[PDB]
Amino acid sequence: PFYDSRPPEGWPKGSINDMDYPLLGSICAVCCVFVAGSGIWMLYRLDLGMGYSCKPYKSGRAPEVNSLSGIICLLCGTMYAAKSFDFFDGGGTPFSLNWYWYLDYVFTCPLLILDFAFTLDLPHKIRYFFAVFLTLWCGVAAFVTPSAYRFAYYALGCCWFTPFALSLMRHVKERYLVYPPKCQRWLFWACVIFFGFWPMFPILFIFSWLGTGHISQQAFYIIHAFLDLTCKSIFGILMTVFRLELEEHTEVQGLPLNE
Amino acid sequence: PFYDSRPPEGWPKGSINDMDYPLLGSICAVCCVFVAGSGIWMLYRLDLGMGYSCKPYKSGRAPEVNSLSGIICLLCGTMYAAKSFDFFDGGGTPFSLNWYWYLDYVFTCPLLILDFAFTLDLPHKIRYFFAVFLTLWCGVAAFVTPSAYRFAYYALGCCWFTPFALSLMRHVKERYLVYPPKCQRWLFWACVIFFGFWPMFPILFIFSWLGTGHISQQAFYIIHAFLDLTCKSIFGILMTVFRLELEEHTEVQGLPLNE
Amino acid sequence: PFYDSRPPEGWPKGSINDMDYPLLGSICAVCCVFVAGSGIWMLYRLDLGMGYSCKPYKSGRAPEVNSLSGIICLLCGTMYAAKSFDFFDGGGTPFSLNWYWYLDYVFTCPLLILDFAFTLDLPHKIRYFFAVFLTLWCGVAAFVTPSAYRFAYYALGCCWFTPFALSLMRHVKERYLVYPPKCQRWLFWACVIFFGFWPMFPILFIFSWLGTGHISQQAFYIIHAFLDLTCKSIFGILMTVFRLELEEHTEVQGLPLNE
Ligand SMILES: *C/C=C(C)/C=C/C=C(C)/C=C/C1=C(C)CCCC1(C)C
Ligand SMILES: *C/C=C(C)/C=C/C=C(C)/C=C/C1=C(C)CCCC1(C)C
Ligand SMILES: *C/C=C(C)/C=C/C=C(C)/C=C/C1=C(C)CCCC1(C)C
Ligand SMILES: [K+]
Ligand SMILES: [K+]
Ligand SMILES: [K+]
Ligand SMILES: [K+]
Ligand SMILES: [K+]
Ligand SMILES: [K+]
Ligand SMILES: [K+]
Ligand SMILES: [K+]
Ligand SMILES: [K+]
Ligand SMILES: [K+]
Ligand SMILES: [K+]
Ligand SMILES: [K+]
Ligand SMILES: [K+]
Ligand SMILES: [K+]
Ligand SMILES: [K+]
Repeated sequence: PFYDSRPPEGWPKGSINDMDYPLLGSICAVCCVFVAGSGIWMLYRLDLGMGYSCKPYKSGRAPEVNSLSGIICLLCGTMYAAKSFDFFDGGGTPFSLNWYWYLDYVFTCPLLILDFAFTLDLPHKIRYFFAVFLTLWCGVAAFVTPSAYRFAYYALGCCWFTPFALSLMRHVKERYLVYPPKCQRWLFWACVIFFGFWPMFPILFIFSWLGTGHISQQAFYIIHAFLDLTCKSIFGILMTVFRLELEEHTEVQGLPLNE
Repeated sequence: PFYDSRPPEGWPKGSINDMDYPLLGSICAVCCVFVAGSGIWMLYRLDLGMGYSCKPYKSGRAPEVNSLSGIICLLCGTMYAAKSFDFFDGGGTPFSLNWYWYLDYVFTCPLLILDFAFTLDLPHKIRYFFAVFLTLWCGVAAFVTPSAYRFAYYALGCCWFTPFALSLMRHVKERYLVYPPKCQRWLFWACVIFFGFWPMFPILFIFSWLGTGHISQQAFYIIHAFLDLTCKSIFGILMTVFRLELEEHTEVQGLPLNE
Repeated sequence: PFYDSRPPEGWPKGSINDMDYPLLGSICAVCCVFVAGSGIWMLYRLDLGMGYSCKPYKSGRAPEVNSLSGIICLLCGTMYAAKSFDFFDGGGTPFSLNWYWYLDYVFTCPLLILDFAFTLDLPHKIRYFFAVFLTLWCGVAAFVTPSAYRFAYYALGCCWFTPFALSLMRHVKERYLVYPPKCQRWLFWACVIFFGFWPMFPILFIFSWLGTGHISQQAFYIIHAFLDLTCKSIFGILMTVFRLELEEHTEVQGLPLNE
């Protein structure tokens, strides 16, 4: 979708693309390594077996949806490797995963909510998937729109995230009482990460360079690198641990849920 | 995928983009509101229960594929909100869902045929999905190609829609005798909308500005807004009512199908 | 995603796009016809019945995943029809499926590995799908990157294909002993095509115009046309024949597998 490119003399001084590119490339490389390693660990732990006792799967293989967390983390890590390649080249690279904001998210976050719904057996998985998909596409549209109508696109996204976040929460509550306290301990932190950091993105939009202008694009890249390290890597680790505790309770010990 | 933009002095007079943009923006906003409200109603009615008696679901949740109609309608409504944003900005907006014809359809219509197949238990759901996908991509290619080879792409699309429409019809007939007359009443109008309005798009191509030149791009936008009002909103409402009648016959009353 | 176009005077002499376009268009048309016909034959044979005796399906329809091979072949054939349209127009066509290398593959090869996993009941189908997806996107990034960092993207792809190919092979071996010798005969040639021709693409990258410079873009197009003739058409035919033999062994004759 690219039309712009880095000028032969470099990015104009004072522009939003006049950024510390070696630093952002190093940060993206570190994030890539961490998130890819976390996803590899989640996949390996899932293949180890059910629960903390590593009870072998009856079919000999893990459920396919259970590998969503590791796949999302590895995909995010490879996206961050591409981002580091783009940043180390000075930005404006033909295959830039940094240029179009939230364009890389339309692959990870719908999958992330799908994994969250599959782990918690949340209803309307397709509805949540498409809600997150449309919210992220509204964000991409707002970030590529140079006029005031971007705040319309933002608002359109806010017309999707506000109900979805209000719906999911309620549904999550209906599941929260079902699970044992040991699994509830990890579910609490997964929900904290979700309902605390997902709302951060729309708030960070307001104070970005296309909002009040308080956060620059470089600071935006750093903040979103930390957010992806939290929203994908740490959230996936917490989902893996919650799944291990649930399998230990229900499959290893044979105990029923509080439903 | 964008390269062109609205010239600083505006669209050249007499060009295909010299269009009544406030009117098209208002039409797109009205279509967005109507289709999004219809999709919200479909999802709410699906969550109400099975059939006209609103019999509660045994699992407590509706089937995931049953929410396809409302999801398609909400996605189309948000696409039309984006279209109204693009039109009210004067067109040629970086995130324009109006520029590339049938590009927005590659998300709605494959899902639409998937929903139709799931509701009627039609065979080869993946085959129909990919047939519609390839037909719409051939249409996008024909609309972005400025040479005569666009009529090749159009022909390629006609090499996909003609068999598919001839196949689906036959398969639909095999299902039409299965359902009771009350459900057949809604199935008749759903099939009327399908086999009447889906062929309209290739016919409208012939008389468009890249065909015979009788229908301008503004008139094309209005006609396709009405078509999406019929093909997505009304067709989804008819699918919801047919599903309600089928659930009343088979689940509420326990009566069997005529198979 | 297009920004470049064929210059009004034509492609500059000596450039990578100064190619024999009538010849490439004819080759692409022949490949389109062959692959589309092969996919049509696979779908028709699948609809005929299970095994060589054409035992009717109990549900009256073939499994949906069983039609993946024919769908992939038909999609590749239509992509090659579009490629022939682009080449016959002189290249640089707005909807060019030839410009961005491996961009058309991100639709066929993830589906190809999905079909291979479904036919052989290979574990971690989603993992293999996403591994191939990310490998192909790394290839697209390497082919659109003009700097040395393309060899980074290539390396990133080599960081995905090398484990996946090493994993799938092992998993394939676990399935190879399960199947009878008659099905093993077709599985051997399917695995030969896979593990011989899939590694060819990264090797062909090294000697292409963005590598050592020994293979031109025209020769690359011809070689990849033959590869798609082998990797999609012949591999799909071998999958269809292996499925027929497996259904004859297990469904027609009722014999069990060697598991
Ligand atoms: C790892 C990345 C994650 C979890 C990204 C999440 C993204 C969102 C919650 C998106 C938020 C937006 C909307 C609420 C509308 C306005 C635009 C966005 C993209 C900031
Ligand atoms: C709500 C939108 C709908 C139902 C769109 C349907 C689209 C088609 C039936 C597409 C038709 C085309 C072909 C038959 C080939 C030539 C190009 C098209 C896109 C006009
Ligand atoms: C019909 C097309 C097929 C089977 C294509 C297969 C593609 C690959 C095995 C891709 C290979 C690549 C990597 C190993 C990384 C470097 C870039 C590629 C695209 C050459
Ligand atoms: K799961
Ligand atoms: K996992
Ligand atoms: K990007
Ligand atoms: K970005
Ligand atoms: K940017
Ligand atoms: K349905
Ligand atoms: K619905
Ligand atoms: K568009
Ligand atoms: K349009
Ligand atoms: K246009
Ligand atoms: K299969
Ligand atoms: K097949
Ligand atoms: K292409
Ligand atoms: K190509
Ligand atoms: K090229």
